[PDB]
Amino acid sequence: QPFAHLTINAASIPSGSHKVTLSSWYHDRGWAKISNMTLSNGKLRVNQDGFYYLYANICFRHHETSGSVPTDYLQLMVYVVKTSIKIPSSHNLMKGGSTKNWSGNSEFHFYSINVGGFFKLRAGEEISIQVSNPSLLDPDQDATYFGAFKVQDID
Amino acid sequence: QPFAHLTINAASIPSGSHKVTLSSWYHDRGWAKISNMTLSNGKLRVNQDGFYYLYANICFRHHETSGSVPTDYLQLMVYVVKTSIKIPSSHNLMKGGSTKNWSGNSEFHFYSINVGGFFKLRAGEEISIQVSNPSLLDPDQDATYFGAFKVQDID
Amino acid sequence: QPFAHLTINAASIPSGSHKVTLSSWYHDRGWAKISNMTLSNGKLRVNQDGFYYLYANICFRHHETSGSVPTDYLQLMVYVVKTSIKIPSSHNLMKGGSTKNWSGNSEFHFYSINVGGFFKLRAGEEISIQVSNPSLLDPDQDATYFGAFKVQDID
Repeated sequence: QPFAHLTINAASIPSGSHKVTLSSWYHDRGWAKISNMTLSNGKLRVNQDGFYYLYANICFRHHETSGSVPTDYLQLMVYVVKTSIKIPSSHNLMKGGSTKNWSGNSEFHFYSINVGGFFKLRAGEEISIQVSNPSLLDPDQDATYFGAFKVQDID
Repeated sequence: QPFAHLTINAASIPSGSHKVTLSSWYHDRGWAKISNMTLSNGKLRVNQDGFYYLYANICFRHHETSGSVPTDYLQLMVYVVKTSIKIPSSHNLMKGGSTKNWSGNSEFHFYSINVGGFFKLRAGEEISIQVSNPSLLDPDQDATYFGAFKVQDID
Repeated sequence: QPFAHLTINAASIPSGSHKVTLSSWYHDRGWAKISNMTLSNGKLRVNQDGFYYLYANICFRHHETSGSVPTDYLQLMVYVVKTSIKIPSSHNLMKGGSTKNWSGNSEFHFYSINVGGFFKLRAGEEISIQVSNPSLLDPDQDATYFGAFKVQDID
């Protein structure tokens, strides 16, 4: 059946704090795997109609070593958006995150966000991840990832 | 099969820090959907025996614009409860949240909670959502919601 | 079909700001259930090949009355590690948590982490839960737990 568990590809990540779309994932190394669905530039396309469970885990971390956060109070957000090739429309399925104060002398800072839900998806619909502060992302495969798996055929 | 994904219905929502129940959800608009189960005043009633995966996502936001938090350090909590007929006692299945300090001249504030789990549910049982500070809820369907779906037939 | 939903057993728990493995769980009392898979010292061992959805929920809490906090900035982390019989070496599957400041003041402090994912598991593999500051764990079964359940046969 259709499913996917993609892990962050640190090698490519735009610096900044702007809400961006992460488009570098692995589908073969470690826990990364993908059956049926295809991965097109960080976009997880659906090739089979059905009701899937979509989930994402995003880890953020700051180490004084890397320098200092670009702002005392910052927004650590994750957005699970859905697009389509058949239609240029865009939609948010899930949102999660929180504003966190990483100002000070605390040597280390960390914060993760989880999010999931049951959704109805049509072949052609694409799923992508949007986050803020992508420079603060934890690159480990067990820290940052998102995926999906079909539960039952569509009505 | 049986499943459900319900999105918060802001129009019908009170206030106060005390832990209240959310009885206003959609089941037809946008991602809101429901199959088999029934939506009775925020009480998702089961209509079939089996193992369901129960999940919920509650977003919270605030801006000093509205003065300051009720109590400097406030508690943002979500409780997934199941009220059964074979003995009408409110039972807690899952709990998540945290204490945050949004008081004082502050910027915008946001924080989300996600909870989920595998459970055994007998036809007739009802699932509801209880939260504190419901006045700080995020109305968007991609921020506040909850649901469930059948995984495998029961023993 | 295989599946499990383990709740914390507050009975046997040490104390210390170090990453330790939790080896005390229930599989009968309340929501605690386990099918096929076995529970051996907090090590959920798989007895059937396949794709399972692994998840966990950990609640942390502290009240000023219980004394004083280990420091200022403490790490509340959770780890869903997998150990192979072929090689007891530890592999992280999922990670979550955050660095929280519970010093200074405030009556109560609470914070939960949630993490979930879809994984490929071979029979004889063991899934365990590691956390930091286990002395701050919330003993209630709806506040601390972790489970697993098969979604589809393996390739």
